Amino acid sequence: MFSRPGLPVEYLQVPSASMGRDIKVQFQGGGPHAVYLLDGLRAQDDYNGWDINTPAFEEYYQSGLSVIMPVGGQSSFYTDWYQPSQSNGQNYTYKWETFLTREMPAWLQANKGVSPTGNAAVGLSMSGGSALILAAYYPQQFPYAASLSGFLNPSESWWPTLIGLAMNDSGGYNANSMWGPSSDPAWKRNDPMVQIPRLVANNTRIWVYCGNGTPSDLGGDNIPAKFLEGLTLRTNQTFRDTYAADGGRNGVFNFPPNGTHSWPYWNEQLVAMKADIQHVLNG
Repeated sequence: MFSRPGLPVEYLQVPSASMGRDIKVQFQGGGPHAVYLLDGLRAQDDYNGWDINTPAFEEYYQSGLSVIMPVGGQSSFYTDWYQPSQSNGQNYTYKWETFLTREMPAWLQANKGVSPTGNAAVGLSMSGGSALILAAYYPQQFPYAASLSGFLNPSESWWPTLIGLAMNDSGGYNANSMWGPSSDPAWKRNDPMVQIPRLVANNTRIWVYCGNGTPSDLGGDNIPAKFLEGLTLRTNQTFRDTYAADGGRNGVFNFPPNGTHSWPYWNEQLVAMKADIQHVLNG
């Protein structure tokens, strides 16, 4: 982990009444407002990917912002599922939106003094869209959201299938148990592209990054993974175009040709957005 000695990183056990279990949370206090760092598709139950692969905590130490790294939620898309993943034996239903928007913030407010409002949600790949959705539906809690190499049009064309494939490949989770068949409204409800009107209306400050190239931490190798990576960039470009078309004016769109879908670049983006977050959240 990059949470080396000196950094006041705590490991909290936060009860989730909705999921009937305790959720581990890596936390670094540094102010009433916090940056929620969401993990990727293969989120582990011991440490958040951000701490494993980047010096995120150190980079935000003394930034005037607390850093919250929830642990776990493999292939959960940080959303509330319809039912336990049907196939891999999950014995409970993922309710990560409920955890992130109600249970965890309530806990941190009562015990740490972290404000449940005026925070930033930052996600990458799997959680890229999650961050924008959290901000779309919970503007008070998240006036700021960043998506790094996110899947921003999950309900469109190949996306439901690609997402289902990724989830199955990551812990054997079932996308159908999450948002039902692709025709289910849950897919559009959790589609950043479809929810752009919300982001515009709430004047959400959005930071959207997308690299390009394969292989990467996004995947790569074979033709299917290559298609996914290519679709990811194109969809991010369409998201930017649609956001603009819909009246959006508070976004930062970073599409550097040499940017990659990797922790080094996602970390670079996290650092680059620090000043932006500080100004928006503590300005």
